[PDB]
Amino acid sequence: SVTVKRIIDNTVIVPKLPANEDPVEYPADYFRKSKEIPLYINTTKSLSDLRGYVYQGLKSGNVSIIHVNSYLYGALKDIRGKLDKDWSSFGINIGKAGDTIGIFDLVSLKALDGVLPDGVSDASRTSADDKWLPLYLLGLYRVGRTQMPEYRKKLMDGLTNQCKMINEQFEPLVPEGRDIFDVWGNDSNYTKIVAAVDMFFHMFKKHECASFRYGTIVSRFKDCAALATFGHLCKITGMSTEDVTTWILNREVADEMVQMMLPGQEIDKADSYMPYLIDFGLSSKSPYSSVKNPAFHFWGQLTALLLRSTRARNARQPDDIEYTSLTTAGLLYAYAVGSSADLAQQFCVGDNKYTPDTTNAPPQGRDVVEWLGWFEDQNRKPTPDMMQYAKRAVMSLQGLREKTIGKYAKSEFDK
Amino acid sequence: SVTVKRIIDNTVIVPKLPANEDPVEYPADYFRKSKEIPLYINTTKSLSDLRGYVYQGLKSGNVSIIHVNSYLYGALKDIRGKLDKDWSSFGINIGKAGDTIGIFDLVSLKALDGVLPDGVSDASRTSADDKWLPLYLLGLYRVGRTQMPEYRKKLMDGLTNQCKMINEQFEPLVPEGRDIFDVWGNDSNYTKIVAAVDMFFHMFKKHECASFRYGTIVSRFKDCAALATFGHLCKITGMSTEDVTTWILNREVADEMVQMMLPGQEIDKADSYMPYLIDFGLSSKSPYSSVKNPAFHFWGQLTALLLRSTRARNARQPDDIEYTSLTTAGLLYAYAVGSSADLAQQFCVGDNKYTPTNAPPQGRDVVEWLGWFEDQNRKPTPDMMQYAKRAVMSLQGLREKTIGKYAKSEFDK
Amino acid sequence: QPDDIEYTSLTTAGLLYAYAVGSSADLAQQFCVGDNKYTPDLTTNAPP
Repeated sequence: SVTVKRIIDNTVIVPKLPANEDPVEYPADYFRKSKEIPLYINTTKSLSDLRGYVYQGLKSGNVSIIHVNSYLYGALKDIRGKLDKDWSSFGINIGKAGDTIGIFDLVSLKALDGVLPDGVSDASRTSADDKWLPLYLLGLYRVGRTQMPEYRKKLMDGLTNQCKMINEQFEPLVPEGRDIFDVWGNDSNYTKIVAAVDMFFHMFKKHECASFRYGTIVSRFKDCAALATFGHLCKITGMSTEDVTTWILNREVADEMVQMMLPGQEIDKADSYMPYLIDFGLSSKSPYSSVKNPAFHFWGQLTALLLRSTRARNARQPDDIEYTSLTTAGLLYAYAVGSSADLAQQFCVGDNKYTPDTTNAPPQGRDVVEWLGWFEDQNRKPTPDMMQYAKRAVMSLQGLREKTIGKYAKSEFDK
Repeated sequence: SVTVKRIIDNTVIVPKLPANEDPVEYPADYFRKSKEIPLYINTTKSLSDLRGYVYQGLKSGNVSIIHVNSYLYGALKDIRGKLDKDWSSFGINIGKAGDTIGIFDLVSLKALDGVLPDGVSDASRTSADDKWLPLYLLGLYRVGRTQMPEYRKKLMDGLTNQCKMINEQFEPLVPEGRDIFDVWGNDSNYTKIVAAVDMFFHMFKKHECASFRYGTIVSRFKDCAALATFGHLCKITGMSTEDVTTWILNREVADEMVQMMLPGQEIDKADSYMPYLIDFGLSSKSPYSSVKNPAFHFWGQLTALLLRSTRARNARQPDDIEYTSLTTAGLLYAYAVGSSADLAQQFCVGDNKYTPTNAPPQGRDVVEWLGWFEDQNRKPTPDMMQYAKRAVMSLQGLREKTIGKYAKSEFDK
Repeated sequence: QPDDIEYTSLTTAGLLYAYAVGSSADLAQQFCVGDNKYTPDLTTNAPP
């Protein structure tokens, strides 16, 4: 496929397309250059004054992100954390034996010197600090991650969660639409703070202030949707990771799987930095995102949907992928899973069932080789029975949004 | 077919139709004439006064493009640019080793004479230079490239991104209708500035000020849609560029492909001047546009649509092309792709599967499918028609003069 | 639609022309990798 020639005059043409770099960056290949994650907390002046600063700035206005970062660092300086065993990730050792480490046992440094109001603000606020205020500041990130009218349904939960022995009220009053607090999303240090909180309370689940997670939790495995869909597919098919891996039937999905399964990334590790590669600034292009795993994402989510997944209903449909081939492959996989029920006796009273007791018929189990041979014998085209199965699977799905794989599947198999 | 004669009296008639000039202009044949791109910045006096100039001009319905160009030049003095390797394009050497080159290392010159207001304007605004003002000025360019109520859905991008670490808000006067900032597109120097910024930050993605892309990115590969559709077709079929090339079945599509694939244009190079041939004034008629490649555009987008493409739904339908022949070719191609699934085992546990009348061929080879089409007396089968039917039916709200509307009207009846 | 012309005759002629063009697609391989399509090959009533 090197030389292509126009035949009418016997000339050579060179087909070529614009380049696309934007390469993925692995978390492991980041600590190989630097050994620390810099968290720049600019103004470390007066913890009590920052409380009033942020309180008055949030009540309608433009509250500085530097102020809230300094306040969060000051208020979340609880060095509470008895280590159960050892804690090490990507070579960086953050804990041994029974250490009493804290949330900010990650690198901290000092930036700039610029501040706004100068000095002691309003000594109007009382303690009540580490009780709710940080929870609010961190939940605004979770509220900022969206854009549809879910924001006013997700900010209600927030105000209801700050009543844990506190019971206060609200603060700002202007709609979202990415204008007010959404600037915090693009701040490296703010996202670093949220990721540190989430990781710390992921280790110390039984800690009093683990409630702070319900708002920072959207940071864990951020831009790692493809990995979550792989796990979801394993759960939905009930097959092992190795069998599901063997059921990949398209070259590009195999490429994306190999890319996601790079061996030295600690993706299966319990408490690692990997889930926060984006917010900690470890990577600029997530290798586990759905944007970098389009074929795999589409294939897996479609297969899951054919197996009655409720998450797949609203999954986005990527662009620039082999729709026809991916859909036929997923159809074969889903039909194989949905025709070969597991079904085996588990308990008995001394009375067990042993299972050793027409032509165009689907293979016995869930083996890739037999089903591939059966598809070969089926002129490489889906049978009426699998097509009717897909129809039964997609029909009676109400209210599907546009550009989702659910609408795609219903339009494809329900006519 | 040289001589044609009326047979009733044996006289010679010479059929001829009006000419069509507008030949394509390649980026290479621009550096074949000149070796530089001149960026004319007329006035070079007072950066702070330009700051106040642009603010006061923006709060009202009047502001000179020359003033905003000069302000952009002054405020975008980012000479920050540690070169990783070398940077050379179309013979022009723009960087070697580890040089710290800048944005305007694309030649600058000084223009004419006229300026508007008096020296010191309003000294009200300060330190608003390298934070947001250029971002706003540059995003207004992408906002002007439109005519339907997409602009008021596109200005949200501006106010929402100019509030990021800056936090500003409203400022325009009249909504749209080709009146306010949509004129800036017609200034050669402004478009040159936008293209230079986009190219610079396409090289230096990890730069402090990469956000400036949110308005100039619409300049990259401007009027190069046909290349994008070729790439999209490769992505949708999963085929190589060579196989997709081999599936071209019409003379005019082959001509347009040959024209688009001219070898010395650096179209596949990472950081070239080619993607900005229009805004840099390298070409006045892009050889990679869809208007100059109508047949190819129609064929590729139609095939993509039959292959479940979501963007192809809204592709414009060109005029003055062989609709019927192109449609038969696209139908054959899409039917080949959609009936012959890839499907091959990728992983194993030491246990692999070896895979070796008037029925569709086995694979995706052009020769076999053409032979099968010959065996079908060159007309699409009922099964191919039903495939197209299933593909086009259940298509919602498609606008007029798009290839989606054409395909649904053609195959759903 | 002009007036004072042979609507029936002109329409039958145009129908024949358009049907000929639209039923006989051009369709011929243009590029290859050394592998071209050889076109060798209803004899009674059937469109040419």
